[PDB]
Amino acid sequence: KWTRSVKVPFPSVWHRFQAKDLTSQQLVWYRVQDLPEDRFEDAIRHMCDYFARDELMNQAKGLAKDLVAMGDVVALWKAMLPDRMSLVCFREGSDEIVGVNILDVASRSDKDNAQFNSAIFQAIYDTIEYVSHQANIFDRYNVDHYLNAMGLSVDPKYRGRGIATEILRARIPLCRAVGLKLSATCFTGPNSQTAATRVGFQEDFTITYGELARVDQRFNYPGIEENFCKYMSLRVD
Repeated sequence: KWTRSVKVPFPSVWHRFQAKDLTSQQLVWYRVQDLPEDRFEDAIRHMCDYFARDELMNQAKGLAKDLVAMGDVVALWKAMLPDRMSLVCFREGSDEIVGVNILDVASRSDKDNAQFNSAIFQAIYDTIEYVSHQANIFDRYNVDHYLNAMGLSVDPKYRGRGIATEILRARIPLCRAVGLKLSATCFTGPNSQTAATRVGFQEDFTITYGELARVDQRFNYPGIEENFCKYMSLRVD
């Protein structure tokens, strides 16, 4: 089982960038860094407040109003956080979470047969897993591990600033530091796909939610049937 070495500084700052401040025409500095343990719950809440509400698949399934499905995704995130790989964005001058990306390491031996309480999250999970399996990352790149993710959340009052892009860009030094060659992720909506593209991720596999529903009845996403679900990969180093 892959583990992050304790010799890598923690928490480390991985990336810094300038973007529009909350109000003005003025730039300000932001950073992307390791998520400190004492901000774990804050991160979880941020994920519930925004990502759960706004991301395409979740919205199409009504996830944010469903307590059992929310309990599923939160259980998952909470299992992932102790790997110490998750990333958070702060604006210089403020301790408030701007964005967060819950990350872990996918390994060749993983069965990914996770079982959840809600039909809703089981369907989301199994959909991503189907897409991941079609992506065939381990054999395609001849690797045993890659940096994966289960959601990138950005506070709406900071959107339009390129924050998602920069949070993804931070994967590059993080992977170099922990010795991973590759990150891959299922990007579920148009702007997240745009962000990943701008960082240099390549499309591994793409398929509409309509087509996914033709693959398996459970993979039904009311209202986003023509949108694409894309597995995308980035070689670092």
